[PDB]
Amino acid sequence: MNYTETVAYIHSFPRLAKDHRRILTLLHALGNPQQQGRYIHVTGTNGKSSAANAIAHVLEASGLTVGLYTSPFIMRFNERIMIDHEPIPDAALVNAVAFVRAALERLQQQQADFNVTEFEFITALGYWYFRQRQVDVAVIEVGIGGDTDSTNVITPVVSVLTEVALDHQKLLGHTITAIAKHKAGIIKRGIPVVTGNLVPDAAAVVAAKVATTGSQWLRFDRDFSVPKAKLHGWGQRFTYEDQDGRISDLEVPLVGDYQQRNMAIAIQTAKVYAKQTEWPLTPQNIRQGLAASHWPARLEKISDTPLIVIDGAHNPDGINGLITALKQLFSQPITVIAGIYAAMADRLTAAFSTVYLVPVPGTPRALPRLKDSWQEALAASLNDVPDQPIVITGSLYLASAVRQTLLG
Repeated sequence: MNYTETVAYIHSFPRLAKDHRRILTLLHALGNPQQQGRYIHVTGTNGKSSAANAIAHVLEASGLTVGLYTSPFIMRFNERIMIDHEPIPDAALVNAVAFVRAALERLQQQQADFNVTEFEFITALGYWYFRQRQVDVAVIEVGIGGDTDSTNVITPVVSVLTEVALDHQKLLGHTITAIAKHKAGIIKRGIPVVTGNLVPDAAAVVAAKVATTGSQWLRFDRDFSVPKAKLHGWGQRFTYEDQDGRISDLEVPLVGDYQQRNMAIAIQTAKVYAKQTEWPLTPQNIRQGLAASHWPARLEKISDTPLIVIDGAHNPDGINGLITALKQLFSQPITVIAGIYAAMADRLTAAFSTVYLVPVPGTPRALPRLKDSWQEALAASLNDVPDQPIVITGSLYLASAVRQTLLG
């Protein structure tokens, strides 16, 4: 197969009953790559990808070759599997798919109805690839939950649980407790866990879990915190504090109050990793990693003149926090192009001068200022008020579509 056929092959896999027996069968065929090397395992309802990316950036700065298995914000497949933030090259992906396919075919020869899910195939490929390339550590983001996730076939150096919230209600459960219990599944015996300042129900689950595992638990706003933080350019200046002291006036080109938490989680986790592996990590490394970090489609200013911002804010509270973020960035009238119901559009028209409502591209258009597409809304705003800034937001698929179009 070529690259195109290879990606299509990956997307062709069936969705099957949800234990890890299927993926473990495949990983066995691949020489159990998941049993070798080192891992940082990351889960949470929000902030999981943010934390994982930052952790990788920091460890990379410190001189480690770091694998990163993530949900990308660019919509190209290769972006899910990175080494030092370089996506797996097309040719490497072709060869890796071919190798895992051969394993799979060998298994289906001994067990006629053996198969895996798409996520299972990709996860097995990722673990294998990271071992092939001999990364020092792989930062592994859970797909969903933790407990029953395909990624949960490793013993990490440290586990991370950013936060537990309603969002992922569909699969995990109807309560904070039920969802927390799934997430807590990535906490392992004697292995430290770094968490956000969890809501009471989730904190109670983690406390009980760590009581059984004997894990050191480092908790945001208990063991580590961000005592100082403010807007500084298109990003923030902040101070990190933990049991070892302070790292003063760090900078991250990332806006959002909740990003302070994610970045502190990342710093703490990197520090734990380094300590557990006897590896040097300095304040300069941390500073550089955060300074060099890239955040596609997170209040990303992709153009200066005209001023165009793309953002993947989606959660009906990541949009009320988008409003407050935008108010911190801008004092002057702006246009908002929102690819999104009712309350959200009223919340936006009330906060901002001009608000255009558009379809999310590559999504079934349902039955609901209004414009036929983001391009038309953008063309309208630029025609009418060329110097007025434009923010495109409300979706993950829109921000990616806009990015691909305006940046290469």
